Amino acid sequence: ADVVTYENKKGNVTFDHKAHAEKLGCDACHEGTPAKIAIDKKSAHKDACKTCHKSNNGPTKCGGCHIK
Ligand code: HEC
Ligand code: HEC
Ligand code: HEC
Repeated sequence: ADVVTYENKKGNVTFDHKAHAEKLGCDACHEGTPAKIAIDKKSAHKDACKTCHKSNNGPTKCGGCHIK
């Protein structure tokens, strides 16, 4: 899709898949080939979502992703 969300317990995490794609390229997330990714709590918080954004914008605590 162009937008997805992980409907997680906290507050659903929107991700403008398309946006990230056209803004960045593809490489950004899908090096070899896309076959899903399945970015969970661990991945997301560790080194996927909540690593990239550091140098781009400052979501300090939360809210950045979880719409809650
Ligand atoms: C990181 C911010 C991403 C960018 C940039 C792109 N994609 Fe992506 N993609 C990403 C995630 C986290 C997911 C998985 C969602 C899940 O359910 O696990 C995906 C998924 C895809 C898929 C699979 C869709 C499906 O029906 O399962 C495809 C085919 C895909 N992505 C392709 C794709 C392309 C072509 C992009 C660059 C041009 C692109 N993605 C960017 C994360 C990210
Ligand atoms: C984007 C950079 C994020 C920010 C900002 C925060 N979180 Fe997050 N979180 C994110 C994703 C993509 C996911 C995936 C959902 C999953 O469970 O795999 C998560 C997940 C969590 C979870 C687990 C929720 C569940 O349903 O089990 C927790 C407990 C969580 N996140 C907490 C949390 C808090 C407290 C934040 C501020 C400190 C926060 N998240 C920010 C993406 C992002
Ligand atoms: C680094 C290449 C990125 C990865 C990997 C992820 N995101 Fe991202 N995100 C990135 C940028 C450059 C931006 C800002 C775009 C702009 O126009 O300036 C964003 C923005 C978001 C947003 C909005 C946050 C805001 O500042 O308003 C969301 C909701 C978001 N990103 C979610 C998200 C998730 C959950 C990711 C892991 C699956 C993720 N992003 C990865 C760059 C990058």
